[PDB]
Amino acid sequence: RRKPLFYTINLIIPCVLITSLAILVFYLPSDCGEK
Repeated sequence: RRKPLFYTINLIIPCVLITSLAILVFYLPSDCGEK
């Protein structure tokens, strides 16, 4: 492991961004309790 806060940059940024966008669309954390 490298220095604290974020280890090896094995495409972690794009992975996190894609995951975030997916969950955002997939889960849809909208301020409404219809789901």
